[PDB]
Amino acid sequence: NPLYQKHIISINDLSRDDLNLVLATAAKLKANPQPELLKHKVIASCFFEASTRTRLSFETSMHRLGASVVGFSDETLADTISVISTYVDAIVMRHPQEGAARLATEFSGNVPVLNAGDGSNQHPTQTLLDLFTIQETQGRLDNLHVAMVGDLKYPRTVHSLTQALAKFDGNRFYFIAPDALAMPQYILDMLDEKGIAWSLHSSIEEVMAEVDILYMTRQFVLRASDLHNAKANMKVLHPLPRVDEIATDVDKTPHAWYFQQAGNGIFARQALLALVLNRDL
Amino acid sequence: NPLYQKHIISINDLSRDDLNLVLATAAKLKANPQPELLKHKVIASCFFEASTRTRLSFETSMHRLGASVVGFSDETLADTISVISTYVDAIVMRHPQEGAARLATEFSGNVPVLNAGDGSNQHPTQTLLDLFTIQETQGRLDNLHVAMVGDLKYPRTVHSLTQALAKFDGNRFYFIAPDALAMPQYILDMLDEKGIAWSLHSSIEEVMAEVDILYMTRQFVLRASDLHNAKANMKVLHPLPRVDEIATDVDKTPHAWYFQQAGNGIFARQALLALVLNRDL
Amino acid sequence: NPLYQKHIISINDLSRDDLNLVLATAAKLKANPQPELLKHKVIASCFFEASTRTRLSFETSMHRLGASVVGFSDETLADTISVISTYVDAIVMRHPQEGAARLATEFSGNVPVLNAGDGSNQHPTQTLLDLFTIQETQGRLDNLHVAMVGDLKYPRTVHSLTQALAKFDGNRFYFIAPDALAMPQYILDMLDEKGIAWSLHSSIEEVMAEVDILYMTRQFVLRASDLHNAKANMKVLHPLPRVDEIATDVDKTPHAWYFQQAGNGIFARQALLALVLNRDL
Repeated sequence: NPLYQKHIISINDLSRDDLNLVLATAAKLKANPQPELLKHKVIASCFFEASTRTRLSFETSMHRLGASVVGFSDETLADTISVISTYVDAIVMRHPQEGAARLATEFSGNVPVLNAGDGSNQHPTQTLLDLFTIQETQGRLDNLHVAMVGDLKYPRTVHSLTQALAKFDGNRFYFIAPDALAMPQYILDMLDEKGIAWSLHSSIEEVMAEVDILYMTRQFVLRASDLHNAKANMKVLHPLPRVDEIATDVDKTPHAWYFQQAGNGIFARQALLALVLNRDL
Repeated sequence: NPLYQKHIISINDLSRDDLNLVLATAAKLKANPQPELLKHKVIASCFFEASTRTRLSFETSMHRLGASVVGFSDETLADTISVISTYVDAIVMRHPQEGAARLATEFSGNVPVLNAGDGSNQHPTQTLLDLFTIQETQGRLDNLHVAMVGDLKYPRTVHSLTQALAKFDGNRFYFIAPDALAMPQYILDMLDEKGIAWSLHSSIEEVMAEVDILYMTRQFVLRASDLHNAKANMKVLHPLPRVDEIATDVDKTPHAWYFQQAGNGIFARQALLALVLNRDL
Repeated sequence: NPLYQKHIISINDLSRDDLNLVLATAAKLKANPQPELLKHKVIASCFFEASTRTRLSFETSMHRLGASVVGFSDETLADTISVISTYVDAIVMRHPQEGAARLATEFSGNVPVLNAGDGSNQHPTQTLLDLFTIQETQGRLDNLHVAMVGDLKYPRTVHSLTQALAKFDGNRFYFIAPDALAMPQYILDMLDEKGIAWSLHSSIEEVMAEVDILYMTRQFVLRASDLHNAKANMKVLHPLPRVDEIATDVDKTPHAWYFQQAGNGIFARQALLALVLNRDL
């Protein structure tokens, strides 16, 4: 385990075999729970910025491993972290300002900080549950067709997911975005200087028949109507919440997988906690 | 156990032997606690509408059975329930809108929802602790005199309690209410088409000497002064909170039982949880 | 154990050997944790007045002893305590009004109340962690030089700490305060009618070379610059939060001990809980 007592601010600061080990740990915890693994551990859920579904999933992941939780669903932040790091074995925090988790690392001492949302920048466990659901549904993170639909400019979870998928071989991307919203040039360059296929589009039915994963973000409104030529294995993903970015008539379909996607966050965060605060596996 | 993995929205959707089994389970848990019964269970306390005494009693009931709690004391509600039902083993929820728990049932999947307050309509565990305290104080839920004083029009817990008491034999009711407030006609008809005694009144001392239970609701202000001709077994009940509906000079008396009544909610909710998420007893 | 099932409103209602037993229990729990000591115990963290660092430390102390926590980080208070005392084994409460904990004692029955902040008056566990850190750093609570700098008029934790230190022998105090702020006359009289040394001052470097403990409160701004003639064992203490009462350039120094001080609150509150809800040690 390379992650024992590691801070986790950015998923991009991670190797591909690190991702594979995290996903394997998550699958092992999904198969047979280990509810006393993190017994006698006390973790802080410090949601400076409220996020009740992220917080509920994180705390349920902690409780599945028999840990205890203290925190707040809400002086400098430096002093707050300096004090809290003397109570707990780990700090899980969400903060409305960018770089706040990396700042917390400098005063947390021998206590690892896990980023649950750092401004609207890093949110690694969301990308981890995304990758875990992709691997869980397709059995592989290699040789896959990944359509990404919506606002691909601002939500950096999309960029983190693309960078994680590029660390595996054989994938082809499809970017559906108006124009003002579009995958920034640096990820296109990251795929070019790594030799990976990708193509912009205007609508979803343009390549509906070819996609393995359809990842949507928060005009381009999806409907079950538009899933006639879908591959049987195809899965629809959404980090949530949704309104009518995905109309409710898609929930009934076999491709609707955003609720199972959100449920897999339990195992992503469970595996991350287990890797950080435990050596043996 | 007929209640294993059952939703509990309304107490009226329950047989009399169901009530007897719940009360027996509550008495058994009151006698010798079983603190590992619901070990490895994770329950959501989703108080969309704040209710800290109901929530504290519910969560203490969960912790008495060794369970773990995640939630919020506070996108559609449908998506919220759809996501949360993938984290937890049961959902205990209070919501300010009527029918919200029944709505949550349609997306909770294999996860039972327990209504902790659904608008100002159903609140089954309050009626359950009421019945449990009546059975605990009088040793029987049959052949009893039940005075019900105050606003008997709007709080539907009164109607649920009357319907539950009518499922047992031999009771006589006394309804003390101004005029604009009065037990709605449908419960009077429920008692008529079941042959049960009941009588309206204007004051409490009119039949103070005859009552076994004096249940008060939220001009008709009670005082210890008015308890001279009380039966020795008589018990005063109030779902709480009170102000001077019950003056403080009654707290000292042996008939004051609303605090023990509220304390019995621990065992009512403990028994309900044990019945839902466990088969063997 | 004289404290079994005792209310703890004021630290001044305590003997010196009581303090020594509490500190010994805290050191024993710091040495080898006893995480199942208060198993099957349920405690209420009733923070009527929000105090997230006091609350987080209290709840972490509860969880270190394997207890479970219910409460609120926020009808009369009398009825609230009367109801809550039927759920839980102990009540830890902070309330914005003076004497609220002593009031809660009158309705808590066989449930001990532990004061986590009673108005801006009593806050015994803060004084307990102060004494524990002094004993931990100097190895003794006797024959020590204690400088107390800042507003020594209003924060009654300073008065409680001075009264606790006066219950031991051989200490000399130094009071640094503007003029409008100054240690009230009654503590000066408490030291006079007990024969203990103390001296007022105008600045810190006046007796910087002689002090064992430098306790600061919430013009008199400290800097690392002013620690050249410090004793090697000297420790800087602050109940927190701080702004520039202690400039950040002191954090690096070996005398900075306010974060370790706050961390010792875990063990102070752990020991208090263990003493109250347990007989054997």
